[PDB]
Amino acid sequence: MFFKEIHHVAINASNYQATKNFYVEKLGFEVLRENHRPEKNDIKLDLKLGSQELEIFISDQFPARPSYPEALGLRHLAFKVEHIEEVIAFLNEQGIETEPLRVDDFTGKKMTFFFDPDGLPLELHE
Amino acid sequence: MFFKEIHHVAINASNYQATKNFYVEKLGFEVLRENHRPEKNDIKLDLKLGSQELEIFISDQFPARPSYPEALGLRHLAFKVEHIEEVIAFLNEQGIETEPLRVDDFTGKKMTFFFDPDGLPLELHE
Repeated sequence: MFFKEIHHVAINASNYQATKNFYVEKLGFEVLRENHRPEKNDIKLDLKLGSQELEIFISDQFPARPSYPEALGLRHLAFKVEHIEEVIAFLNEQGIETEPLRVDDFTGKKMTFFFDPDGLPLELHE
Repeated sequence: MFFKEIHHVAINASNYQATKNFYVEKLGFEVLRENHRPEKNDIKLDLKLGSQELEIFISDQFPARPSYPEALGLRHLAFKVEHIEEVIAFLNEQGIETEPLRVDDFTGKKMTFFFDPDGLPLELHE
């Protein structure tokens, strides 16, 4: 059982104000810590919602997330929701677009995607 | 509280046997589902450990994970451990190399990284 528990997921983002507007203001993560790493040269923003932790490294040095084809490594992060329509409505009201609703090919449960300011796919799944 | 709970994290991997050897056999994830998507053309492997779910898309179409610099998007996945030395020993015994142990710059807790077969950074953090 060494690998049963996630400490955090880390994300690379391009712009500080975009990151606060999206993750903190809209998604409702709270700031745990914020520190500027002069050497690196970035901002490290740790965010908490519930027992979940999200670590965001912010820098204009990162090129675009590969697509068509996507690259090896982490692809997307999915959130479990109780009733997907209300979450979609909430996001749309905040100016966050969502893909049309569909069902999972192998499970039959509702799902869709929205995207962070740098185009990171974020899934909603019932 | 819409975004408080992770349904899963998705990973792109290059090789099927490498993926089973690493995630299932060594890390101890169990197979939840496995399906071949002819259209796509990949294998979708869903894995479960505890309440955690990991979705792995396996295909030789994905190019290398960007580094130097890393790209925008998901960067790494971190596991919470109780006593890091034993987890490191376990990994090393399974032929999985770990970076030298250090402490987190802002928290003082022990951490290190190991890497999946395609070079995805995976963190251990106390």
